[PDB]
Amino acid sequence: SMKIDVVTIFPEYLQPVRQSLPGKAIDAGLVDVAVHDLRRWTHDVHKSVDDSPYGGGPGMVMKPTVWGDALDEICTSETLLVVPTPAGYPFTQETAWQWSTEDHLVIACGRYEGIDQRVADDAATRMRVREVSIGDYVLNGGEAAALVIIEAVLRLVPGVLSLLEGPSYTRPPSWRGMDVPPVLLSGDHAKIAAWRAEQSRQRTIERRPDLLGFDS
Amino acid sequence: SMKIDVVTIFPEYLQPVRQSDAGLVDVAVHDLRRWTHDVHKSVDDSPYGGGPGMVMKPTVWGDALDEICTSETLLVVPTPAGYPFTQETAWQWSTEDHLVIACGRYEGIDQRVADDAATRMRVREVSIGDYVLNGGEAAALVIIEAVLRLVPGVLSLLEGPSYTRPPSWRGMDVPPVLLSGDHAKIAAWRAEQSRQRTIERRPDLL
Ligand SMILES: Nc1ccc2nccnc2c1
Ligand SMILES: Nc1ccc2nccnc2c1
Repeated sequence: SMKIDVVTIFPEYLQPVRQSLPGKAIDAGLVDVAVHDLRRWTHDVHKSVDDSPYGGGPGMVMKPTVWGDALDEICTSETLLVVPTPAGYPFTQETAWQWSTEDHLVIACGRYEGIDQRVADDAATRMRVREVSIGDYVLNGGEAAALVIIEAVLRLVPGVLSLLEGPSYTRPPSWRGMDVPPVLLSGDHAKIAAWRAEQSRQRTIERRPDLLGFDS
Repeated sequence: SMKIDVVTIFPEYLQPVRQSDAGLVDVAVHDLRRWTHDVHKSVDDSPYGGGPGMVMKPTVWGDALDEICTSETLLVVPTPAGYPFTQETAWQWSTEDHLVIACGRYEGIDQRVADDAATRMRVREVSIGDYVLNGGEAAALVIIEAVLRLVPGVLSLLEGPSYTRPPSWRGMDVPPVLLSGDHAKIAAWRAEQSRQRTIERRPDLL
């Protein structure tokens, strides 16, 4: 039984949560996901969540006042506050396993430019805070990163049921003149294991040499 | 002018991205089950050579891509076994006329689909990261967003901390250098902040 709160200025964008793995998890009552519009915690008539950065630079920074009020209401001392950001620690499969046993995740989604640093500083006096990057590409905002984190974590939650995977095949055994590798049809568990290992080796060394401790 | 076609068994998943309005991209989402052959609308089957999970059927994907792709298409297949998707990749793809993104489950699509497609068109199998998702839909979302923000009209080292009003909040002041009006010094301070944060969070970048 896990609770996930997502805070965003684009709550309708978190709707893809409702299908696939996360939707089934919610429907089965293993997790509850609640999405909050950040502007709920604004008090000016224009619902302003951002302002220009001190020191200059392009873009805007999300205001600490609004985030502070939001997180005051949503978070407790047991909360794990997740802040997706291009400047975060890497989010890995190990991170996913670690967070899969948490009672309460709060995910704060900002734009790329980011949230005033003092929000995370202030929250860390009260709760555990993790700023993480899902990758070294650039998104407009944290919302898509939130969906990725949620999907990676939820599939590891109890109750929701190295080397690259090599190629996989299914019926029919010949298709457009391309045959499935005969060893896979042979029913020889040993030779199949050997073949799959060799395929995975070739693929990892070609596509992800870093996984085996090589350059690039 | 970019066209993106996405093929998925969860078409609802992708509808929220389609809302940017400028009309410079077209993003179309297609339900893979449109191309199934049987009344049960089967999209996957047991893997040859045994093992857990299911593999998506070549006959179904073959029909879908035949209808949707042309020789000009860049066929993107998100997969944990892919080449890394990077910002360099996003820049490259941002000038393409036609991307087709084939979303499959973790276990993947029969390899003959991509192998066959690669005899007629460019195919790119890519991973958005080394965590495991159940399906490629979230990865497609990440890819679409990273690419489209580089298409004009939609509008190293880590970035260090940023600050805005008010100057003092809950007992913490904005670093005074940022208010100094010494812009060379501010740049140096930010560069040192970046160095420190990169060392701490992403030493791989050095
Ligand atoms: N909040 C954000 C904004 C953009 C991002 N781009 C890549 C990875 N994480 C991100 C988080
Ligand atoms: N098609 C898929 C399925 C799962 C994934 N997990 C991580 C990265 N890419 C993925 C693509």
